[PDB]
Amino acid sequence: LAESVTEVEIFGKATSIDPNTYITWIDKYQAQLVVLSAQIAWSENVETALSSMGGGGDAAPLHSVLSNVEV
Repeated sequence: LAESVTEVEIFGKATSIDPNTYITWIDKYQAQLVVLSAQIAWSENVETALSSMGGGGDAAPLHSVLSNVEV
């Protein structure tokens, strides 16, 4: 879980993910672990975006998180 989270942080905090490296990461770790790493990365990204959004809607990274999820 530690290693998969380490890789999935690099995956999440990026745009236009290369399918080859993503598929290699998926194959490397177990299904349970892949899903758990995705959940951890998304939760931490949303928490960071909300913390940076303390003032309000100004400089919203939530749109960036949604864009990464769509990608």
